[PDB]
Amino acid sequence: TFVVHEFAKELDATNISIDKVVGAGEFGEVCSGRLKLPSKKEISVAIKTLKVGYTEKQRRDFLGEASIMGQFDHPNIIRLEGVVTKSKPVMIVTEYMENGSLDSFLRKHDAQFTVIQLVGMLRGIASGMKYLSDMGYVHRDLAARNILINSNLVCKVSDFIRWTSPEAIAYRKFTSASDVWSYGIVLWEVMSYGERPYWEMSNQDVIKAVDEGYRLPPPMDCPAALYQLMLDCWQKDRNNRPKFEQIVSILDKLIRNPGSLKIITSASNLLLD
Repeated sequence: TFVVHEFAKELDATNISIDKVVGAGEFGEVCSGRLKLPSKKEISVAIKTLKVGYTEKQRRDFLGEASIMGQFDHPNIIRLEGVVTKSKPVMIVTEYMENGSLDSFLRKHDAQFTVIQLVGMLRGIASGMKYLSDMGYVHRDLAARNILINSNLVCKVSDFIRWTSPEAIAYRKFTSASDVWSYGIVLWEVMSYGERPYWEMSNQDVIKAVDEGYRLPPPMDCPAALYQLMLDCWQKDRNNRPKFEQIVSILDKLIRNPGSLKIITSASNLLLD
């Protein structure tokens, strides 16, 4: 069950080296480097720093991420290596993911992966979400931009209206079933190679169209089984959406029977139901 020092290792800064500054982040700089583990193994890591002259609120909000991430240990959830708090700048050190955010990565590779490669990505995301939901953690911001992808194309959940379920928009009813709605949107994003859900529709229209029963259309050459899975994730009644365990099983069956993916749906305009 989901509930800083309790869930995060205090790293010795002598074991951390920086070799690339990526850019600015919400609370400070973002870079990558190397971490020397206690066993002397050396690994690549992502490193995030807290800005000089931080406020106490900023420190709390920044480190709060580690207090959440550190509770999870799963191959499809970004791993927290630890934090540095006893020296400044304060740091969060996480799993290095060579290929960055999934949405941006897919946009660079439009139509260049096999369907089975895409399904593997999606199965990883679903497995990570099955564990988060098993822990009682509702992510609330599941989106391809918050999925990271490594050198072997393994996708992992990160970040601890377009993606939000209708009931969560209407009255802040956030549950694991609203995360399943979001997963359906991620499924569409992946099969669309990182197209923006609902493009640049007015937010009021995204809300109204979805409420009226309109859904994102099938991505080009989308397997029928995968578009149906999207529609299932987007059931108006949250009790009728699949659980994450069911999503993982559905995708595992498609991987086991790749021929099933050859059945292509029939089917920038939304489709009613």
